[PDB]
Amino acid sequence: QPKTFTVRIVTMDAEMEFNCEMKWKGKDLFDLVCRTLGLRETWFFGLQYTIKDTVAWLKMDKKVLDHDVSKEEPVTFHFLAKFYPENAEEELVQEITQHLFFLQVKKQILDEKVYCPPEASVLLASYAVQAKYGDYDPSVHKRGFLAQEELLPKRVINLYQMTPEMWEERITAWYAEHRGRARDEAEMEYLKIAQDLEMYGVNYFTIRNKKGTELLLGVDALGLHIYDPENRLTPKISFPWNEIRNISYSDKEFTIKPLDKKIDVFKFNSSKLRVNKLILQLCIGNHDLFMRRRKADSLEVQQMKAQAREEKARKQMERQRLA
Repeated sequence: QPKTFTVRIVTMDAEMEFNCEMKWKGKDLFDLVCRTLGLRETWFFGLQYTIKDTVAWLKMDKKVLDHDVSKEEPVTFHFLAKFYPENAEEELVQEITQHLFFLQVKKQILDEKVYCPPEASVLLASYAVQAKYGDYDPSVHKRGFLAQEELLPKRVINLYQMTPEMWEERITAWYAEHRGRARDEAEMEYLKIAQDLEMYGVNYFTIRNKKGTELLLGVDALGLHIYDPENRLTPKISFPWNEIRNISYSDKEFTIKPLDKKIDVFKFNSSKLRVNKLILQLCIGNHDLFMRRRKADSLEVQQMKAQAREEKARKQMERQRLA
């Protein structure tokens, strides 16, 4: 007989309970979760618990129990995108994948984790209700239907010169134009707009230089960024993954070694053995996807993009040759 314990897996819309074996590893669990979800573009996600201070990602090598995760049943893990694509419309094939990104980012926008200007958030909110509510209908969708709904982040609505349900018009004006858009199509549209945001998909970290000046570290799909803590939108310097050769780390200091030794050598301190772990994990991660993007698609990927090419034209031929 196989002995086991229970776990809860929360997604941006679901919550699952599972029977993870005692001696099971991070990978074993993860995969179980990816399968029941029907998600195969796994490389973007990972499961995450949280102590209270530094947060963590389930390691595919260690036993799920060995991770210093709160052991009270049901053990909780949040299924989330750890990595972000440089171009969603080209890198997210599965609607499932797209969906999980759509909802996650939406929350990041709404809770103001990622800065979004007024006009944009309005456009965004307009795509969100097209996915949720479907095509517009002046009759069914009477004024006020978007009263209390959490559509724009709390900062733009507090842009005083405009009133609560006035915003409802601004959004309803766009939504009207979205007629004919599929739930998943509207979600992708939301993403296109989102990719472009200055704070989109960037991991922020607190680090300081060898002289003691407080800076900000940015780890993302594009490279390694050094920011002025008073400006999260625009980096002072940027180190693309293809421009860097190596990233050493001794004691408590990272030392970005750029290729072209004729250029430079940057360095910075940060002390928290866990964050410094996160930073590293994230580095190799973004480093490979970045590289894989540049190169030819793996059979695993090229097959997916094909399935989509065939199950799109299919829906298209059986729609025309059926009317």
